[PDB]
Amino acid sequence: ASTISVKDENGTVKVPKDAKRIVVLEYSFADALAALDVKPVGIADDGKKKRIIKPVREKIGDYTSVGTRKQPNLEEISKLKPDLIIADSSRHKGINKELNKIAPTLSLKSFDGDYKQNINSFKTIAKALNKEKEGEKRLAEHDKLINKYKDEIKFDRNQKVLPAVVAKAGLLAHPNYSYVGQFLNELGFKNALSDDVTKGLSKYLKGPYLQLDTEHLADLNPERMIIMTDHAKKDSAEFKKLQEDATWKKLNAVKNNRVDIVDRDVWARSRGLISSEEMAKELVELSKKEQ
Ligand SMILES: O=C(O)C[C@@](O)(CC(=O)NCCC[C@@H](NC(=O)C[C@@](O)(CC(=O)O)C(=O)O)C(=O)O)C(=O)O
Ligand SMILES: [Fe+3]
Repeated sequence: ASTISVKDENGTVKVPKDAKRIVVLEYSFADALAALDVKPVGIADDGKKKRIIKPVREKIGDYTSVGTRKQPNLEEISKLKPDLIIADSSRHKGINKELNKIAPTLSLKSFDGDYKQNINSFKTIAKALNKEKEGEKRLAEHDKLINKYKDEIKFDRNQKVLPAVVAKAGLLAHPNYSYVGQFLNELGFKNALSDDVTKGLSKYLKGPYLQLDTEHLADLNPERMIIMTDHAKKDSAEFKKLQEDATWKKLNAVKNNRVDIVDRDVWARSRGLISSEEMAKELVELSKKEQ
């Protein structure tokens, strides 16, 4: 019974050459398999089918939920009798021993990976499935599309951008080395959170993100903000108090109509080829709206 050796975040994994039925524990891995014409048999979808971005969700069709990404249901994983499990190298360290009793398990970056690392995980998945050629073709198409959208995005790249989610009193900002920050850099944007800026705000770190109160937002005063919220809504209680705040109203991005509220599932959680294409496409559209 022969195998393909690949490297994951824990070292070598021997993936059976007959691996066809695969459980995935992050959204990006579901996107990877859909791109390769493989339908996962189980997905940790948080009990929320709509968190799987629509084109991916529609290509995959029916699957079995294995619960939350934080705490996947190992009983449900075991019941599926998968050939292979694809787990997140940050979220799933604690369950790794248990997963490997169920099936060969790949531990790959998603949750703590940037844009290029999530691309690296896709390549590892393609190799593991004996679909290296198909993966190369798909990535060439992806890169061509991203570059086409880059060229179609009309925004002035000298307007520095702050990507963030809403938290506490202020914003929880994604710095320049995050998934979203790096993807914005790939599209030619300049992150307002430069290395020096982030260094001078580091006492505000909460894990990899920076907690910015309105005082610190005012000091940074980015020309442009991209605010990722559930359902791309702007009327949540947290966001409301922020939007009604006096320092908020004086911000350059606010005064000049350069704050865009975008979908958190697509922009922050998906981390796939389709979702990044959609994020770039959305920036094109936003840039072409009446000035
Ligand atoms: O989930 C992702 O893949 C990406 C990302 O974590 C990126 C991000 O910016 N996170 C900031 C979260 C701050 C927010 N917390 C939550 O909502 C919890 C959680 O994040 C948990 C999870 O993921 O285990 C959740 O999704 O339910 C709070 O307490 O204010 C995200 O959720 O956007
Ligand atoms: Fe999250």
